[PDB]
Amino acid sequence: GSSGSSGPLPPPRALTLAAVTPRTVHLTWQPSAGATHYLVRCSPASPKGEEEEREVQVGRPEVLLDGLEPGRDYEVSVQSLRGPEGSEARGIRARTPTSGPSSG
Repeated sequence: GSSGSSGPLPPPRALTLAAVTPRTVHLTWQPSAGATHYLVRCSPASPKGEEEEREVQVGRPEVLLDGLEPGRDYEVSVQSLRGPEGSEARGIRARTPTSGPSSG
């Protein structure tokens, strides 16, 4: 629990998947105390791919990556940015099902 003081910058720990879509991925975490924004780094869990990792900044602890592939693992690391320095790196293991015809 949070003793109840404004000083340290605790990173996101309450990382949970709000919804699992084979076309998009939605995530939601707990807000940080002090930070003004969060850095979202979307990187592929597999070494296969040309396009490098994506880096965007969101104002809310909830981010949705539109345009994805079914049955593909992703790596999203969230960080509580306040200004000069941010919080520790805390990401979750993305995952999406497979739509269409299922051949065994």
